Amino acid sequence: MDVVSLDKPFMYFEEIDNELDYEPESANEVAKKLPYQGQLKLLLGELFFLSKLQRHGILDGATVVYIGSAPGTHIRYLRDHFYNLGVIIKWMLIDGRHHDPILNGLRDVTLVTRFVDEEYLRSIKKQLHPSKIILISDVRSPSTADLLSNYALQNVMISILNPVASSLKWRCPFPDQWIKDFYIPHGNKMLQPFAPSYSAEMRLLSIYTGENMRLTRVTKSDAVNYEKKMYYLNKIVRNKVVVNFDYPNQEYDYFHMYFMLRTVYCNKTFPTTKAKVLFLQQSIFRFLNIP
Amino acid sequence: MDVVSLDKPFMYFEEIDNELDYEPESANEVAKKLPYQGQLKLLLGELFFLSKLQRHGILDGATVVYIGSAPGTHIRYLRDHFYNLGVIIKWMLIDGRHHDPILNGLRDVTLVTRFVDEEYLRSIKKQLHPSKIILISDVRSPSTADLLSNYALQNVMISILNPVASSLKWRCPFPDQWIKDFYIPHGNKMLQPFAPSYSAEMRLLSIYTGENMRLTRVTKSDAVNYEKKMYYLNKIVRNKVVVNFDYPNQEYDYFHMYFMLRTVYCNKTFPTTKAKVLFLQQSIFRFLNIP
Ligand SMILES: Nc1ncnc2c1ncn2[C@@H]1O[C@H](CSCC[C@H](N)C(=O)O)[C@@H](O)[C@H]1O
Ligand SMILES: Nc1ncnc2c1ncn2[C@@H]1O[C@H](CSCC[C@H](N)C(=O)O)[C@@H](O)[C@H]1O
Repeated sequence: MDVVSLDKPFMYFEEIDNELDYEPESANEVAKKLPYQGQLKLLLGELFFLSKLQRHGILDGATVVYIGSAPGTHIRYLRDHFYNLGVIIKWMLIDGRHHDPILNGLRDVTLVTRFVDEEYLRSIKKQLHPSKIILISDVRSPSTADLLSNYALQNVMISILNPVASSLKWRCPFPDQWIKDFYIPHGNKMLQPFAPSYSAEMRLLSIYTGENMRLTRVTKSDAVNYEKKMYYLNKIVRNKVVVNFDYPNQEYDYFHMYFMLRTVYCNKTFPTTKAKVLFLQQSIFRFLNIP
Repeated sequence: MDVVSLDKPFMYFEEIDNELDYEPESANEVAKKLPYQGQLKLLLGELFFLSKLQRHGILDGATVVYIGSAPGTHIRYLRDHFYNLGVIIKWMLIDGRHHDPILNGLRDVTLVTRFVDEEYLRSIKKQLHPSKIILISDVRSPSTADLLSNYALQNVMISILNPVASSLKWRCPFPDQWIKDFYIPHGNKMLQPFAPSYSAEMRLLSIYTGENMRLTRVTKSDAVNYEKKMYYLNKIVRNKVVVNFDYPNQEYDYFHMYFMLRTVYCNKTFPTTKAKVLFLQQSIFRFLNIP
């Protein structure tokens, strides 16, 4: 068995302290081990992000504009969680695909069947006015050409919507398929437990102070680094059994999940962080129908 | 006579401490009092900007990419000034219009007859590589639609060229002709002596540290402010005779010119800042054929 003792898990990209040459043979390995693992991946990251905003006092009273939300099954859990905590939030879920019917019938959640373009963003901005906007983007087109186009749309989302905070899908194109250098908003590169086995995707979390917008250039050399750091994390780290982690499941991803979940606010009072987390995890898995 | 005593002049937009309701009748007033005043305006601002870069040690060894350079008569003075100071610089002047023949025959200056588009910027970036680039933009299309398009081109200039510093033409569209909010690079809003009588134009000076690019949103309310602060500066301030300014010319613009020129480096040693400035001004006016 592949055992190890860890203090904490890697929460952000910058923490990854080692790298490995990407082995293309990894692409043929099993990408997922849990049913609805993708909803789980999204749920934890977004619970993590939104709890932070709550902590900074910027969630309550906001309208969460989630673009690329469908099916959005896990979103029903997020909505219930904050709704039950007394946080006042309006959700606007926009995708050209259809949402899970469990999202219907909630006055606080508006489902829109539209593929957004810059012009549409302008109209919803004029229509949301003057509410404070929290943007979450998970739009998906593959090619580096597709990615760049997505990143370009996401930056137009921030410039038109002018949100107070944002969570953006972020996977750097592969160096061997480099097309051109580009800019992404500055933010924390949140790592994702339960991402596919060899995924290099993270979520870019940003909070917007002032009227400034800070971007950061991404070059092919950055792309080489992303590839090697993420390959190391996936191949080595995520394959560790954290034996000094006293928890029903000691696999790295649960250890990593524990650290995100410990930051979540509950109404119920618990005697230990461990009890809260077990509770939140049980709750999350039951909701998603994960054994 | 309209007299006053001033400590220093307003060097940056942010210093303007008062405002006036823009009077549209000002548009019918004499825009210029000196021959070749526009070359003078550009020369001082660019001498000011480039001297700063020299002071920060980032001029020497750079390639100055000046887009919207034609005719560029005053540019010959700038080139000679740094060339004679021993600073090593290559100039690349690009405009679809023709340059003043005084710019020909200098190995350190390349004249290009091309209207730049994003693609061309990409090719000159690949061709300048790996030199450090200093961008100066003075491109001109009028309409707010024209302006926005210019500002959009200028931001693509910075993103593709990825310069170490930049001077950009910057005049905020009028609030009554607002089309949409937009982003300009963050920088110092350098005020311009000898600008037309009621011009609201300034130069955006920026130095790029790290791989980050900071932008700033400009709204209609910002546009209202720009209009009133600049109107106050033009109507009131620029019309003052700074009587406690002991100089052959005490008009505000010469007082303002003095402060930019005092920052310029000369080979000749002078006993007072006043002697250096008189010298630089005499020199500049002789070069431009201004009496
Ligand atoms: N312009 C656009 N506007 C809206 N959604 C878009 C988009 N382009 C692609 N997408 C959407 O991006 C999605 C990526 S899959 C998103 C999964 C979703 N976040 C979840 O919680 O289940 C797809 O549903 C796709 O239709
Ligand atoms: N895409 C573009 N590329 C190059 N120059 C451009 C441009 N669009 C407009 N311009 C140029 O912008 C100029 C504005 S006038 C510039 C004056 C010049 N800076 C001087 O020192 O004399 C015009 O010569 C015009 O042809």
